[PDB]
This record gives sequence, structure tokens and C-alpha cells, in this order.
Amino acid sequence: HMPNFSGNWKIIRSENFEELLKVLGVNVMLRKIAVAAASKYAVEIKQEGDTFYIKVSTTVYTTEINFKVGEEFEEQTVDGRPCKSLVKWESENKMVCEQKLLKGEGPKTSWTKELTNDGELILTMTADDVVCTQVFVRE
Repeated sequence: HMPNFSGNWKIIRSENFEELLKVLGVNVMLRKIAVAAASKYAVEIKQEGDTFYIKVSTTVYTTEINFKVGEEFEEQTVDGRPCKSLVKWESENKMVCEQKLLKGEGPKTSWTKELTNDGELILTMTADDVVCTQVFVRE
């Protein structure tokens, strides 16, 4: 197995996190405690070919998703609401994920993950017109 998305990642930048949560209707006090918890974002990925295991965690919370590119799966929005998700590739090293809520009305959300040439992992998370960008390095 050669060098791909696979590995353990630790966050180093986190731009527009608060603003994203606001759009997602999170009250001030929780946004701030959330911004605090985000400087300990760890991501572990196992990638085999087309197929992905991803663990995102902070000090007190973790979640795991499993998916194949091109095949619908379920997870939660950043705000916690369950959703149907679909991942597609965009270049050698970027995937994007459109999301439709299971139940109800809310902002259009989506995320991306990309591996840069300097070997950083870059996560984006979009709610409507607001885009949160997070940068990660190998652990």
C-alpha cells in the first residue's frame, strides 16, 4: 500500500468554524466552546482504493463513517442532524460530498477533503454561503 489519504492527521489551522456553526443555528456560548474543542481535531483515515474509513475526534467526542465513493451512505451534519451523503472525486486528490437532510428544512451543506502536494490534508465544510476551512498535517 502506497501513500494516499491514509494516515493520522492533527489540525493546524481552522478558519471560519464559528461562522459555520452560527449559520447552523448554534447559540453563541456553544459556538465558543466548540471553537475551543476544535483545536484538538484529529482525523484518522484508512483508504483502500475506492473505499474509506474516517474517524474524526476531539477530546470528548468521536465519530466514524464508512463509505464508497459513488454510493449513498448516512451520517450527520456538523450540527448533528442525520443526512444522506454522496461522495464523488474531483481530481486525483480531492473528494466532495453533497448532503440531503433525512428529515426537515435546513441550509444546504457539503464537505470536501483534499491532499495537497506539500502533503497536508485540507477539509472544507459548507453551509449555504459560508465555507469553513481546516488544515491538517501527518501526526
